[PDB]
Amino acid sequence: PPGPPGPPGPPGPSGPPGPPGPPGPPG
Amino acid sequence: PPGPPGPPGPPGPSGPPGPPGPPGPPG
Amino acid sequence: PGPPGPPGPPGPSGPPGPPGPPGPPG
Repeated sequence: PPGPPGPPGPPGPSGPPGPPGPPGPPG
Repeated sequence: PPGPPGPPGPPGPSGPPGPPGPPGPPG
Repeated sequence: PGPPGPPGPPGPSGPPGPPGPPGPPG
């Protein structure tokens, strides 16, 4: 018979960068 | 005999977006 | 000798991305 399934793969890539922060306050 | 284990699985999903950046500098 | 087992399952999700850049100036 076939062997058992292999183990899980490695973790995936890092996610994308977050968005820019909010504007600084007006002068 | 049972065969050997299978190969490792594929890489997982990409991770989630990062957090927003900090506020910009004041005007 | 038996055949190999199937591939394993997908791995974990990757870690979060880096923070975004600072926002625009006021």
